[PDB]
Amino acid sequence: DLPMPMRFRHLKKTSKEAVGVYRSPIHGRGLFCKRNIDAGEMVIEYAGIVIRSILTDKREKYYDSKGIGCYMFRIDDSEVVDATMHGNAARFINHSCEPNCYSRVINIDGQKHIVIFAMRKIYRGEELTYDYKFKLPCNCGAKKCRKFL
Ligand SMILES: Nc1ncnc2c1ncn2[C@@H]1O[C@H](CN(CC[C@H](N)C(=O)O)CC2CN(CCC(c3ccccc3)c3ccccc3)C2)[C@@H](O)[C@H]1O
Ligand SMILES: [Zn+2]
Repeated sequence: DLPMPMRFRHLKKTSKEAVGVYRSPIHGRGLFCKRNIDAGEMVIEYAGIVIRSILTDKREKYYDSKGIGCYMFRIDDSEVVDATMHGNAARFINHSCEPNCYSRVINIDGQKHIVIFAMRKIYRGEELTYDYKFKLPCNCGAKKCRKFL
């Protein structure tokens, strides 16, 4: 309804009251909603630093050697968002084969942002999930589960 830049300009405050991080039955911790989220709604930005894809291997190797969890979102074959040090709650979003959210790379005022949108109405208590771009067995539990990430 509202143009994309107008919708993006409001998020930090609204995501603080709309979502929370708790233990997930899918894997480790996940992002869950604290209030009902309308279909199409901008939920949260996957916050972090945009880096070149070639740099990920050494960055992940650095984090792993320090026993620090590595949180990255692959934009595509050339860019990645590193949420390890400068991330927010969106870094805990788990994968699902019947997701209720989807990721989009939006470019507002010359700057790229990965934003998460609701695919359907999401009800309080539900875990927020998106289909990861990509091996590892899937634990989403959906009827139509692809069984791998
Ligand atoms: N549908 C799914 N089915 C099966 N597995 C799934 C599904 N969706 C997501 N995952 C898993 O989550 C990963 C994505 N993840 C999403 C958030 C994650 N739930 C979390 O809690 O961090 C962010 C990455 C996980 N890492 C941190 C790990 C953390 C840890 C390890 C084991 C147990 C608990 C926690 C760790 C912490 C400190 C130091 C070292 C490691 C970043 C996928 O790569 C996959 O492994
Ligand atoms: Zn699945």
